[PDB]
Amino acid sequence: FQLNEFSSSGLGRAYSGEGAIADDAGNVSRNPALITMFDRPTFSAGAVYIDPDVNISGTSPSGRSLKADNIAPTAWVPNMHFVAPINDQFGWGASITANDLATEFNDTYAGGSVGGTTDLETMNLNLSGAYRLNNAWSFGLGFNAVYARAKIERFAGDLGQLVAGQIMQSPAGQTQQGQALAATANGIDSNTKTAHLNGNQWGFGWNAGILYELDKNNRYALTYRSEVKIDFKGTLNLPEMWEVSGYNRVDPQWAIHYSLAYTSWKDAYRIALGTTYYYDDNWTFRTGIAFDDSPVPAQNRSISIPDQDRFWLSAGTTYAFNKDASVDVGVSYMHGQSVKINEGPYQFESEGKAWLFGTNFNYAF
Repeated sequence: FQLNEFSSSGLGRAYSGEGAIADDAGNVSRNPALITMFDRPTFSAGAVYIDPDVNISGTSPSGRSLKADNIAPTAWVPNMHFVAPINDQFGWGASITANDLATEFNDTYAGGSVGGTTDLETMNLNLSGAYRLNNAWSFGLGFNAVYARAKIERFAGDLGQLVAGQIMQSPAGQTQQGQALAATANGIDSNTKTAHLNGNQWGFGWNAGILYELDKNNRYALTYRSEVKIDFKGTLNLPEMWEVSGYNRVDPQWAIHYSLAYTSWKDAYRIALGTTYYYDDNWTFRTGIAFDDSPVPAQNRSISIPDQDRFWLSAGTTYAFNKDASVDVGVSYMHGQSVKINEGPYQFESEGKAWLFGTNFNYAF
C-alpha cells in the first residue's frame, strides 16, 4: 500500500512531476540527479497529517454484520531532507521519509479472520550522490535502508458459526455426535486469536535518476526505484518503481509539472498533473490532480489493506520569509472507489476517502 508523502510541497501539487521540480530540498528523495540543481546547502523538514475515513459493510452468511466504521486511524508522517553541493560537478543528500499503513477492526468482528488489526510502518533512510555531466545532463544514485515494523492480528470471527451451520445442514446434523460437533464449532469465541505476528526488520535497495535540462526553465526525468527485501520473522516487498516527469516554467509567474509512474509488485500506474503559480517574492501557490490505478486485482483485494483506484485534489502555498527561509502548507483530499471485496467466505463493500494536511520548513545556509 505505499504511496509516498515525502513533502508538504509535493502534497500541495498532488505530487506531480516530483522528479523534475526542485524548488526545495524535498525532491532529491525522488530523483537524486536533482542534487545538481542546488547552489548551496538546503534543508527541509516537516510532517503530513493523514485523516482517513475507511468503512466496510455487508453481511456474513452466518447472519452477523460485517459493518466496521472508520477502520483506518489518523496518522502523522514526518519528513526531513538535506542537500548540499560538494563540488562543481558533484553533490550529495540524505533524507528520512516514512509510510504508515493502519487498519483496525474490533476483535469481536464477524469478519475477524481477515479483519483484526494490521499495522505496517515504514521508515526510509536515504543517502545519495549526484554527478552533473554538463549543462543538460545529471545522474544521481541513492542507497536506501528501510525499517519495517509490521504487526498482524487475526481472529476467528463467525467461522465456527459457519462450520456449525454447515454441519447442521449435512446428514450429520442429526446425531448426538453431529450436533455436538456443530455445537463445539459454534462455541468458538469470535475474538479467539487465530493469527499473531509482529516484527521489526530492515530492507535495502537503491534508486537512480537521470535529469535532462532544456534550459533553466524546462527539465525532464526518468527515475528507477529498486525492489526492497524485508524478510520478516514474527515477507513484505516494496515493488520496483519507474517514473517519468517533466517541469515547464512557461512564464515568470507560471510553471507546469507532471509525471507517470509504474509499479510492478501485479501492475499499477500513477498519473499526476499540476501547476505552480509564483505570485511574487514572498508567495507561491500550487494545485494538483492525480490518479493511481490499483495494483491488486479484483479478487486479491482485502478489507485489511485499504487500496483501490484513488483520485487526488490538492492545493498549497509557500511563504518565503526572505531568501533562505520558507514555510510550505499543503492540503489534499483523496477519494477511493467504492469496491466490492470477496475475501474468504465473506463479501464486503469498501469505500474510503481521506484528508491530508502538511507543513514543511525550508532553509538554505
